[PDB]
Amino acid sequence: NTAILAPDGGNIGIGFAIPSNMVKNLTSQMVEYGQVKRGELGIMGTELNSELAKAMKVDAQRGAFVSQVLPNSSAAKAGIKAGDVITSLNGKPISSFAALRAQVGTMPVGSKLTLGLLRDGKQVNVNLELQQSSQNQVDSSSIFNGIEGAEMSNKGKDQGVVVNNVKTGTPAAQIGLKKGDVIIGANQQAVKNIAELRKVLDSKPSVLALNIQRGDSTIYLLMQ
Amino acid sequence: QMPSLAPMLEKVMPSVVSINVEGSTQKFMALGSGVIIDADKGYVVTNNHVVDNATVIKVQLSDGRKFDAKMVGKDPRSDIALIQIQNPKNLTAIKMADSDALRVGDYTVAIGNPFGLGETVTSGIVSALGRSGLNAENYENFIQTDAAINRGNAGGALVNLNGELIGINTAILAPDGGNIGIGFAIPSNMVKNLTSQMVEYGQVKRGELGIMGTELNSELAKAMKVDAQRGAFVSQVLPNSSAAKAGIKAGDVITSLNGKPISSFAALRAQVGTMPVGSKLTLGLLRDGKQVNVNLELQQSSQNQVDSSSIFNGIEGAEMSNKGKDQGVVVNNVKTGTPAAQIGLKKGDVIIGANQQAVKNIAELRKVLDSKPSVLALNIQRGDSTIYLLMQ
Amino acid sequence: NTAILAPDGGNIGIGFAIPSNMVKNLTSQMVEYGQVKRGELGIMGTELNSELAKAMKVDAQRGAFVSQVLPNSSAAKAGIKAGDVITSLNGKPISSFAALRAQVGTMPVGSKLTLGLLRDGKQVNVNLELQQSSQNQVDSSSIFNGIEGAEMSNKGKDQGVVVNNVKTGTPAAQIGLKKGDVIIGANQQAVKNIAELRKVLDSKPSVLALNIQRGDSTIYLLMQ
Repeated sequence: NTAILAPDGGNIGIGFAIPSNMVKNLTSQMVEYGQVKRGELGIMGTELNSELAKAMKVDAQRGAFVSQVLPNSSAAKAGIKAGDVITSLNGKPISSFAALRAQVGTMPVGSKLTLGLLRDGKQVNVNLELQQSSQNQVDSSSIFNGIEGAEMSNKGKDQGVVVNNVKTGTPAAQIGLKKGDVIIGANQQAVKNIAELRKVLDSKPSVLALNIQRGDSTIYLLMQ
Repeated sequence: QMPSLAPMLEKVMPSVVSINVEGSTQKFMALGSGVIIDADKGYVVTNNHVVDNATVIKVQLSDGRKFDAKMVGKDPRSDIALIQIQNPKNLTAIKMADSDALRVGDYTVAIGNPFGLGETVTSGIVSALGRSGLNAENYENFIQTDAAINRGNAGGALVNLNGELIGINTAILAPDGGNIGIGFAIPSNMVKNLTSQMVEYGQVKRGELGIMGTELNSELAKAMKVDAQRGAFVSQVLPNSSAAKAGIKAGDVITSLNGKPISSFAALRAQVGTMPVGSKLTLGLLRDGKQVNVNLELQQSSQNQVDSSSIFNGIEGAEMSNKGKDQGVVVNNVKTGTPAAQIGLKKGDVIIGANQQAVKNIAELRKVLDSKPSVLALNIQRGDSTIYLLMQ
Repeated sequence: NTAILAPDGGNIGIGFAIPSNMVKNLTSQMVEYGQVKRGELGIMGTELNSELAKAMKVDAQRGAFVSQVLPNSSAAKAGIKAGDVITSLNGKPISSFAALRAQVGTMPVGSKLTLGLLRDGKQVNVNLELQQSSQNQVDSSSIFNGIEGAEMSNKGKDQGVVVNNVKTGTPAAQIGLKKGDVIIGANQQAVKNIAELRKVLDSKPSVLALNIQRGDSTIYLLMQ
């Protein structure tokens, strides 16, 4: 259970809950890495309402309308063309674009799926492989609790935490935290990903000794 | 192996629809629900307060499809309006249940569009029968339910476990516009009468018994020495009324309508106030401790209905209504500064056609207007003369 | 009839009308394309008054004085040099520069004409072929009626509408309209030029589904 439509903070008969299949994906991911590695198909879309369906001559009042596919994206390689209507994900019919998004947006990079297409009145079946992305996640604040600054995320296999983009007046960058750094350990403990990093911080040291790598050099950032 | 309303709902949901309205009286948008009553013709029932004063009404099915609908009937007193989907294709109608057989302990599921979120189904039980008093001038014999009902739900369905329609959700007691466990719906037997009437005429031809009454409470029953704490107390019968001819005398307690016991005066009113002129009914009386059975024939009336505004949408002025058999629309009473009378509309006129089309009653008249001409050429009859009133 | 010199909006005996030969050109063009494809000679000019004619030693008190010809322009190739006086277009004497402009500015790209020149007291006759141009025409507002934004125009043969230059805060660019786009269809109808595009819009759809091409990709822009 997550939220409720409700004027005057009082239940009115309308409540919402994230379905369990999403919890089972998003969750297992977190267990094994500390964050969710988001995969994308690489298509731009929009809800396929009845009006747009007339303009586009498609017998379907619901589904995901493909506005355009990105170059060198999974969808591109699979053969999805703009002006396509996605109507089903893995056998399952697709309520709308929002669901389709939430569905794959919950799957891990590399998952093998199959989309049900509808181009020019003809049914279509394609096989895709979720790929990388540019997911805006885990900010230096979600792991440091208060240290505004560059965003962070895992890196390749368990290769350590990477600092995405450092702002400017953000406290994190105010301790030598520069974008491009790769936290590979902390307080004499190896950091393969965000989970482990949060483990060292869990013990609550007085001084956090970050062992990051800038270019071809090993350096150390201190904290308190 | 798990009990569920799913199976019944898979069949019934296509029958319910969401309604979007655009009007003016100042521009406004409103939203509610409706129930498909006849698949072939695309008739959709709904609260009159949802589509009232609407310049444009669009119906959206559960599958996504959108259609445009035009009005065909609307009765403010009972709050039931009947619209019709233009170009109905592959619809599902709901089958109606007999609301007189509902009992308080019964289960109910309500279907509709709360806050435009979409087709929402919520459930509960019949909390009470015969509630009335919300708006003392209207006809009300509401079914009360605790299935969640909020804004958007009006015009939606209230069905029993078998999927049959028992009512149309209309209103909710509720401080701070939020459901609290108390919702009301017009029972289905009323919808089936008020509705069929509208289909065949454009308005409801109201019949009256011709008696003055009041709720028969315990106090009045002592003063009047009657063993009954509920029922309709006859204050006086009108001269030359149906009740008069039947033999009903003042100081009578009506206790049953057609075999069915009568909760109160309000119900009795709502019951017959929903039947068409000429219907044959039988009342259960109680005069001076003795039971009585009488046969009545609902007669004419002076029902204040269909104003020149409900058919012209904005043309204030004289009220209108059918006339005898399909003889055309009659203009009841023209006001003074009302726009309608400001185009030559005088009381006593009998619109017998429009734009070279015959007008037998309000339905047909609303048909010519439906096409939306630039100039409406009314062919009315004043006294022994045929005249023409122009509009734009 | 187009306009009238007249103080206090009341006819005074002076009215103006576009001549018919212009209407016959500008009009036929519009019929076959939706806009007028403007051709230019590529010369800079000015009215040749009596004063300038003395300074320039030319026996002529009226005509078009060539200030300079543009490089690689029709006039350039034809042999027109600056300091030239154009005195006639296709046999017809030329009242002034303004007329000369209006004359050719009304002819379609590719028209074959011949100019009467006057360089250093000697008469001259040259043959020209109106060429392309940079004509500022049809704005995204003349076809969308209210959609401020990039200007548009035909493209080559019936190849579709091209979006000239998108501004910034203009509503058109506020729907994904970027300069360089080539509207090649709308609502499942092919758009060869502005006329056809205005045909789809004529039916007045609820949602306009533009099928444009950005670089080597086909995309779709939605409207309402």
